[PDB]
Amino acid sequence: PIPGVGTYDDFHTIDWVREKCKDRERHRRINSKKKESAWEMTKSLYDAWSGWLVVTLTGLASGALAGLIDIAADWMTDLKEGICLSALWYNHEQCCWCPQWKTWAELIIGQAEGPGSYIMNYIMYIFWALSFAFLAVSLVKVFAPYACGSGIPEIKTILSGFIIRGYLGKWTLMIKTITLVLAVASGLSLGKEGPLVHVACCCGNIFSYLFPKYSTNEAKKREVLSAASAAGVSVAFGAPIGGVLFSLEEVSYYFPLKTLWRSFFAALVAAFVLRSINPFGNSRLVLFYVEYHTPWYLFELFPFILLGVFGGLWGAFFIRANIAWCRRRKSTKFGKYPVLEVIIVAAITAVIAFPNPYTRLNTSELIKELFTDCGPLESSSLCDYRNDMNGVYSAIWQLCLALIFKIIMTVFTFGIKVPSGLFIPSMAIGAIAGRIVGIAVEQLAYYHHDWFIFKEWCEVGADCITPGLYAMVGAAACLGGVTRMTVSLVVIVFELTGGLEYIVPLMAAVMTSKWVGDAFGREGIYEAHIRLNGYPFLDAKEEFTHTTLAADVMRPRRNDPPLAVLTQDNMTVDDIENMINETSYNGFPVIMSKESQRLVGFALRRDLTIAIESARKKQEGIVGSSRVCFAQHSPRPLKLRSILDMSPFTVTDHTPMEIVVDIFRKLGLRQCLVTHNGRLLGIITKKDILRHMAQTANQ
Amino acid sequence: PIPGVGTYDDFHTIDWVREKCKDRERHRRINSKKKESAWEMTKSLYDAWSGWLVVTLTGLASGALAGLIDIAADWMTDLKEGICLSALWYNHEQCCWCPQWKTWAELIIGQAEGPGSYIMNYIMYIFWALSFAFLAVSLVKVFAPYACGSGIPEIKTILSGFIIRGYLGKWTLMIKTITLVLAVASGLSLGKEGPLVHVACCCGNIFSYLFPKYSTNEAKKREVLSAASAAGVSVAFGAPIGGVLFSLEEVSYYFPLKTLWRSFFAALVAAFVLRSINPFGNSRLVLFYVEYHTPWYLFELFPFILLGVFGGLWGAFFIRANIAWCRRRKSTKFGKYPVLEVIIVAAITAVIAFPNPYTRLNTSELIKELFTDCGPLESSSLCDYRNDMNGVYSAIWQLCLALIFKIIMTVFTFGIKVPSGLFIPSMAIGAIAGRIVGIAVEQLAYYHHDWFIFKEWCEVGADCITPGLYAMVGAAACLGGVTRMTVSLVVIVFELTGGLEYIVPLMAAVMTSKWVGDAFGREGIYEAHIRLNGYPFLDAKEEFTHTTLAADVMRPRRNDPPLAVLTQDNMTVDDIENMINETSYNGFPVIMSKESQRLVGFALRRDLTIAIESARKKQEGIVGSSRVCFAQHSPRPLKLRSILDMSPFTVTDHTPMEIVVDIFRKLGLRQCLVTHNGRLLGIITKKDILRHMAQTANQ
Ligand SMILES: CC(C)CCC[C@@H](C)[C@H]1CC[C@H]2[C@@H]3CC=C4C[C@@H](O)CC[C@]4(C)[C@H]3CC[C@]12C
Ligand SMILES: CC(C)CCC[C@@H](C)[C@H]1CC[C@H]2[C@@H]3CC=C4C[C@@H](O)CC[C@]4(C)[C@H]3CC[C@]12C
Ligand SMILES: CC(C)CCC[C@@H](C)[C@H]1CC[C@H]2[C@@H]3CC=C4C[C@@H](O)CC[C@]4(C)[C@H]3CC[C@]12C
Ligand SMILES: CC(C)CCC[C@@H](C)[C@H]1CC[C@H]2[C@@H]3CC=C4C[C@@H](O)CC[C@]4(C)[C@H]3CC[C@]12C
Ligand SMILES: [Cl-]
Ligand SMILES: [Cl-]
Ligand SMILES: [Cl-]
Ligand SMILES: [Cl-]
Repeated sequence: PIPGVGTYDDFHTIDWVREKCKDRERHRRINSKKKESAWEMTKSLYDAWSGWLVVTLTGLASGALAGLIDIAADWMTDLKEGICLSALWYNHEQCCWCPQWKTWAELIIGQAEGPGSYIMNYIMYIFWALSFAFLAVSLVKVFAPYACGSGIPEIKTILSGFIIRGYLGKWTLMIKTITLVLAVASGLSLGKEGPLVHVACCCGNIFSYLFPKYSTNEAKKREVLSAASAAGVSVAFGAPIGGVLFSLEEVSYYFPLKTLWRSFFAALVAAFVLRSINPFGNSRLVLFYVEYHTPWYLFELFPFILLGVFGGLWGAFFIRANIAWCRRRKSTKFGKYPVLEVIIVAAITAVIAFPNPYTRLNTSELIKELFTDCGPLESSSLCDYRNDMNGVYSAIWQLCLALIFKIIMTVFTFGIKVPSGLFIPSMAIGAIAGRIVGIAVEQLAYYHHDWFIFKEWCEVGADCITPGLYAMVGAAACLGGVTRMTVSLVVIVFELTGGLEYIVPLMAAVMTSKWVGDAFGREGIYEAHIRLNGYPFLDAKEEFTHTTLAADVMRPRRNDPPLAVLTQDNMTVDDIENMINETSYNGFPVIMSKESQRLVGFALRRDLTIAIESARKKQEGIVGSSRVCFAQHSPRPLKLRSILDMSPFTVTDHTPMEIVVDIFRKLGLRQCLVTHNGRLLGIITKKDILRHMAQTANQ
Repeated sequence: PIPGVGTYDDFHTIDWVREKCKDRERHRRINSKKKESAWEMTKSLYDAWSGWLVVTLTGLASGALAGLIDIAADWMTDLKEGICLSALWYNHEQCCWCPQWKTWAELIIGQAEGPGSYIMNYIMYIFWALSFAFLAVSLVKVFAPYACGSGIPEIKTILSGFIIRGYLGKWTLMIKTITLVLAVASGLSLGKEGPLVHVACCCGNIFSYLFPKYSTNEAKKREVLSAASAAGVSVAFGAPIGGVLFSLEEVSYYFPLKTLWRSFFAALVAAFVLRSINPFGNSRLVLFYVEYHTPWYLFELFPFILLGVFGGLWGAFFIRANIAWCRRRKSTKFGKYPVLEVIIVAAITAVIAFPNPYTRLNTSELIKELFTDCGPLESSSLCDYRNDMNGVYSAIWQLCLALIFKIIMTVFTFGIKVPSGLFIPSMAIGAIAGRIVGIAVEQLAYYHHDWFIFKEWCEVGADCITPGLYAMVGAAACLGGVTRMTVSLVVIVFELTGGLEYIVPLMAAVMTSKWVGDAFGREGIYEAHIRLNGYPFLDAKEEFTHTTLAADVMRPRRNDPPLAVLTQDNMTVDDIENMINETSYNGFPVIMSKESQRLVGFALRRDLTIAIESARKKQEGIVGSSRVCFAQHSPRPLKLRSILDMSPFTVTDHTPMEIVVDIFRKLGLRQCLVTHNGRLLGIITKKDILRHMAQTANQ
């Protein structure tokens, strides 16, 4: 057809059936081309390998970017505490891997220990946090506004067919890559693991621009984006299987069979890239590499389930809190000052985090410490009480304070105009809760070994209880409660920790949290953010009442004027242009005759206008007076049959709306023409269905 | 409607849309019921938990049955070599865990070592193999003919909507459980891992009857069956994640999001049940628990890729060979003697297996030995050469003979009328090939360490090459080549071996095999067997030519007589009964009037006859003369509007058949009514689509 036909405007959903049709047509054209010449055969071979090439490129880019982001974030976070003068590039761990590393008090005051030294370290920590937060927020605001947030909700919307031009562009990729490091260094209650999914998706789109097959077709690009998201999760947690599971379960609306293996290969490639730079570019959580000698016991499930509950409860709170706060940001005036809000939040976070050791420590390092088990070699404060008796109260008090601080700050941190992730904060909260619960259980076992359960399961005076396992279970429970992921979450946690023996516990806790979350609402944080942003997302959970019928959702209805229709013949180009300008319809039905109202096809408004303009430019005399004939082949009438869709999806008025919604979800229909007695009556658009579902939810 | 309405006959596909509609109606009824009484609330709570209960029951039963089958198979297989008189229940390993265990030569001849002892052991081995094979085949033939084969192809067909009454019944479960042990003990080239999926599916189907929700609805039962298949794979390989991946990728036509977590929970429950009885009921492959000290090196990929190629090639051969042989069994007279064929095949297998040590050893134990690495503690013959220099030729010769014997015997073993699995033979062939390749690579490294690759990657005089990893890679490659599974296979292998370091190699090899297999055909062994059996399976790969249109596939066509249709009114019950008897159509369209040909609905033949008979019994005077009115409410006309489907799926004649196939696959439509100019013209049934695809394939 005319060039530009089939293209989609910004902020508009795609029609998956049409995309598959163009993909099939292009495949047929290439199949016929091969026989023509050997160069055509080579081009077809390249096209067949285009999927492998694009997924490999996306995985390589995701791994490299994840490594660079990890290294830069670690160095910048260590920069707050001090500086390694001997090796400026080296961070605190590398500097001491110490006299070379000097705290800011040593740099300025000259005294490593003292009230003035502590005060100066406090001010410098706050100043560095503020500087990093301000730089991040300014960079997002100036260059790439889309770089803010995790991006998982927008990726979910896009993979459902939605289009957000510039979200996965080069500008967003670069700005998000820099701002993730800046925000993580700032000490805000956020993580970079989730946003790596968006980073990988941006890389995948950029590489898809290279291959004509994926660039031309939106559905193919969305499969590439699903593979990219799998690779992003893999690099985030070193969980390629977990990444594939997340892609299938969370972000991929449609997950064909081949896309599974493509995503797995991309994730493995990205993980291998990270491993090649190991351990420089691998987060210490990704390199947890720790095991618990004592196998988990059946009675320990009861605490784990409890943790599960807590997780769910916390999620039920967080989804209710953050959303509300976010809604206020969208409704109140404080959302008009993103830079000021970010700076203030960073200031409060640093101010309350510096006094407490756990909060001051970087969140990923705190999660690592909590997951690590206690032992004679370990000198962590958490184990001090175990060394003292076998102060527990002081450690528990500090851990509870850190838990409360993290819980309160994550609500006000998620949603701000900087790249923020919820995975790391949720894992930290759950890990602190699990560490507290495990410490309590160990103390109960040691003090009350006379109990038959403790005596039978654990030998008298034996450290059967491992706080690290409890912390891992709590982190998984909190993540399940907030995100509502069930299997992908468990596999990701297992791959991050490497402990298969603890698969059964984790799952259990996760499920409990999920169920508890479902008690207060079946919508996850990502889904809630999708709804808050107003994106056109249709989900399987959403459903219509049985009484609802297609006639109810028909666009023309009663109050609205008669729906715009196009006669096949006897219509001028000026008439089509006037109809295009008058109405904002995604497309117009085309009928045999005005009186007959017999559906002939459905011509997209964009395609109609593009074809009319291209014909005007190509052929002289088309001043709008010439007629347009949608039928198959002086006036020189314009032919618009090519743009016309000859087999639009048709449903009856008496059809239940549940079947219509199922058709829309399975086939990804942009619109469906409701016809009565063989004649056109109305159109039900995905926008209309989404509007009706939103109205039902608001009720 | 009338009782029995909506039920499906045997060997008939189900309509997923209708199943979902009845599920929604039942859910609405229960939702309204809860408010009526507290007992209704408790019933609704039970119904909501019915999925968890059914999946838990399926997992428990699958784990218990897998453990029992493993124990019985191990004991029976050891029975062939000899007997433990001191403890008859104990097998060879348990007896020596030796003087207590006595070979049949000791029992009869009285001499443990001697030419007569070897001869007698040979005869007793053959006799036990024949006895077990005869008992297995007779048990399948007499009680449960469906117990034969792996059952994965039939489960694939069933999960696509097909109905095979009795396949998942109690008789099949019991007979298959006994016959799997009998066949595995017989020494035939088959495994019990794959068939365990069918066992789990039978357990799930049996348990579904307890819960009304799953028993009443076929689609719900099929989700339970998907969870059951995941649990079966989990027990087979101790790979719950691999089990879920297999369920999603191989057997589940539709995999809703909730079914993912349900399958994961069922698999974990079954694996935990196996672990509780550990190590008695766990196959030694499931308890491989072995690691390779030397990490895999990049150059070792080149052998692995080579192994991949071999795998694919072997698969391409096997699918072409076995199918052909299987086809001969269906076409020739030797398929009329299943007992004789089974006995003869067992005789040849035992005769050629006894002389060679690897073949005589049980296939699972041979796979374990091949996967295990060589070391000073190990006394295996495979490592003898390594001890001698560091006879290799003798070990390689024996391994090659075992490879050829297994490859030839698996072709004639798969498809016989006994429970047989392809997973274990495929892994055995691949493991033997990988062990040979790894031995060759190690010998090259030791002899030619001067090579820059070997010297750089491996220190001079260092055993960097690990034959166990090569054997694992070869097993994965062969399994990928024959089954064509990509991600589930890799995850299953990883969980079976427990080595996450070797995910990248495995995948690589698997990929190569798949690609190589795709060079000789894109249909796997299960798909090829589905096609051979003639089951009505529609796959995404199958597609129609662009020129094909709905009118081409319309049932009435030209030569065929006018399609049967039912007038809404003015028709007698005798007329409907006569139409039912005359035609074998799944259902009849109902129209406003004969002349108008305006589609009103679609009434299933089964529903029509059931409603007519039930009305005749319920109401007197219905002797066939009374008229039937399909319209909404002395003659006392019968009302058949309830059975009538008021919103049948309708498509246009000029529609491309590719869109029709996509609609059928996504929505699982039993039939689609092709209407032209608002009037009914024909029907395209899933049977018609499958027939057209089969015709295209035959060409
Ligand atoms: C267009 C995009 C996909 C290209 C991205 C290429 C990236 C992944 C490349 C560029 C430079 C590469 C690195 C260059 C050097 C080394 C040192 C070597 O001992 C291990 C691999 C390692 C660490 C490479 C890893 C992969 C790497 C980071
Ligand atoms: C926002 C981020 C990217 C900016 C990072 C810049 C950092 C590394 C810069 C900014 C200010 C710098 C310090 C400024 C002054 C001095 C005193 C000198 O005698 C030693 C180096 C030292 C202590 C510098 C170390 C590096 C430093 C901390
Ligand atoms: C209706 C179906 C699902 C019920 C199946 C129940 C099965 C799974 C039950 C019945 C008997 C049970 C066993 C009974 C005793 C023991 C010993 C204990 O130290 C470990 C668990 C173990 C080994 C149990 C495992 C589970 C088991 C095998
Ligand atoms: C098909 C399968 C299930 C049948 C299993 C039955 C097996 C275990 C039976 C059949 C024949 C039996 C043997 C027959 C005779 C004797 C001699 C006696 O002095 C010791 C026991 C011994 C050696 C028996 C051991 C058990 C035995 C091997
Ligand atoms: Cl994160
Ligand atoms: Cl996130
Ligand atoms: Cl098997
Ligand atoms: Cl099998």
